[PDB]
Amino acid sequence: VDPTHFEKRFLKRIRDLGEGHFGKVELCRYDPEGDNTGEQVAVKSLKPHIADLKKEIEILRNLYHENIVKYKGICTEGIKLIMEFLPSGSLKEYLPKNKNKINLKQQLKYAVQICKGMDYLGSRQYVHRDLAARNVLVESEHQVKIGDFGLTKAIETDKEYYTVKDDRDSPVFWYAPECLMQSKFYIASDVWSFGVTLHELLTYCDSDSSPMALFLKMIGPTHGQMTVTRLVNTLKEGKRLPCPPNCPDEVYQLMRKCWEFQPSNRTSFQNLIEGFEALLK
Amino acid sequence: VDPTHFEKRFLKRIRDLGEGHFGKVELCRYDPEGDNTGEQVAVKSLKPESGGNHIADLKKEIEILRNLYHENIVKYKGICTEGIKLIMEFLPSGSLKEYLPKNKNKINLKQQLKYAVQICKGMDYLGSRQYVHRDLAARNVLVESEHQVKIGDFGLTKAIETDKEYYTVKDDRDSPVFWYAPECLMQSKFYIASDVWSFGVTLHELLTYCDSDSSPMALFLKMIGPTHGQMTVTRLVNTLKEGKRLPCPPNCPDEVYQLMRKCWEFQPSNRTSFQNLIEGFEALLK
Ligand SMILES: N#CC[C@]1(n2cc(C(N)=O)c(NC(=O)C3CC3)n2)CCN(Cc2ccc(-c3ccccc3)cc2)C[C@H]1F
Ligand SMILES: N#CC[C@]1(n2cc(C(N)=O)c(NC(=O)C3CC3)n2)CCN(Cc2ccc(-c3ccccc3)cc2)C[C@H]1F
Repeated sequence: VDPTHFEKRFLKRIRDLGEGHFGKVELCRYDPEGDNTGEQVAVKSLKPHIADLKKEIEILRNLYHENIVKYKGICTEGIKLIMEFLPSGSLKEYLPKNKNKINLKQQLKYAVQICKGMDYLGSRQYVHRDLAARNVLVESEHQVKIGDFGLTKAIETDKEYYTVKDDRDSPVFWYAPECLMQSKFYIASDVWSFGVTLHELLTYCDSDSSPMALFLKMIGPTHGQMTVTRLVNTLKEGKRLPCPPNCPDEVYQLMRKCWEFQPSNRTSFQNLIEGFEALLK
Repeated sequence: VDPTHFEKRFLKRIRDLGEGHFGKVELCRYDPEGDNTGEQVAVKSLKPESGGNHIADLKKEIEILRNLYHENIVKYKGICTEGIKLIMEFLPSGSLKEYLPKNKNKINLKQQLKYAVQICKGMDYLGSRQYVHRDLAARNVLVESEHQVKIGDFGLTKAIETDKEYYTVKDDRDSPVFWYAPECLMQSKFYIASDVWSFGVTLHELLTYCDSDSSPMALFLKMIGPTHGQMTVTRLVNTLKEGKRLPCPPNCPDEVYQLMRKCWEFQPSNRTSFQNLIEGFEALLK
């Protein structure tokens, strides 16, 4: 028996956790004993792309970090990715419900954990391209994990970026200028996405203060197919998301270094970890 | 009796000529005698909707066209008030988009260059009156006769303020991005030289007899990708930055293609003028 092989006949659907256009993530029970005592797992599968999900599987099987969601295995007929289930869900779900428990100190410790997960990923020569609050899972009050790698790409040795073609469905309000303007993704482009994710965490992921809501207030909600060129315009003019309410100026200044127009300027994840760790002393 | 006053009770709707998000142009017969001998007219009006004010903009459109008089600009006839309507002459040949694909055998390069000249004289007259058109495309160039075209729609036209070089726009929902200059796509600024860039695209259309498989949209999408959705425009700006342009139309002589390329200099300041284009074409026609 291979402990990473899940047989389809024992993988019982409970409900949907999420979807995109091409597939979904379901809560299942792997129940070989047929008595409802089996472990709960999160199962990623395609709608009736296959190559890309195989690639995603091979990336996560080989990532080992306490701030990256655990790979458990595969179900093969078509293929399914089996992951650990984190019943608290994402920061987008958990923060609005737990404001009274989660103070600034705990927000700064989630930020450090996200930076350590991201720095580990970058050390393996990967660019995530989708870092947002909806992709950061809560293991417990004290610990978060990056929970999805559906857009993750390898940077070739000697090169600094990966160029993307499949850019329909881009999370434009989290993207660095070089990503919007030229579809180039650097480690520095995840640093920019981390700054937006930090902004979300410090707003307790409220909908009315989302990066999208706030950017649309800046450029206009009408606009349509001109939305991204107007966004690049306002980033060009030097404008950024505003300081979250109640956020100390020195936390805001670490955030702002994620958002230097030029990738080569921007802070590293290691510098961010040292900046936050200084504020927690 | 005001001859520019059309009474609703005599304005008989025939069919739709065109539609936009907020309004339409319709073929009507103005038939006061009630025996179907009255004149056919093209009638611009708003869909019942309206709001962010379509009505104010349509009344501005009417005041712009009422006061334009040029043989290469469609004729104002009047208004109908009831939700106002803009009454214009009807040109049964329609736009270059309808007429050229049906008349390839009759319209040779000499006739194409004469049409180019007549659009440029129309446009030069509009720029002389301090207006920026912002929608110059073959679908907006009407055919009077095999020998004469007229600019037939002014729905986006704007006044450049005195002492100013451009107009900046805010409602850019529904922009004809494949006809737009870099300064238009990047910063929603519209110069006289922006209408020169749109003219170049319009010339390309005329030289391809408006075939749909050779349209500016069809050919740009083949360069950048028919995919892309919301990223289409930033990919287009990228393509233009890198110096790529619509290719020479089949059978187009290089000397005509060179006049078209001077329309498409990246900086507005480096583009040819309408009076330069007229001179260029007239040199080729001698
Ligand atoms: N991260 C995170 C968030 C997700 N998550 C994961 C868990 C978990 N492991 O416990 C979870 N836990 C809950 O919610 C607990 C409160 C109940 N949530 C995982 C992502 N999906 C979105 C999505 C869906 C499909 C595809 C896809 C599939 C195939 C091809 C191409 C794309 C991409 C992304 C959303 C969430 F399911
Ligand atoms: N030019 C030109 C082309 C048009 N045209 C005009 C004629 C004509 N005069 O004979 C015509 N003649 C034919 O076709 C002859 C073959 C049968 N065609 C005029 C433009 N519309 C498009 C359109 C429609 C509404 C609005 C609008 C309205 C209100 C608010 C906001 C927008 C904007 C643009 C398309 C054509 F009707």
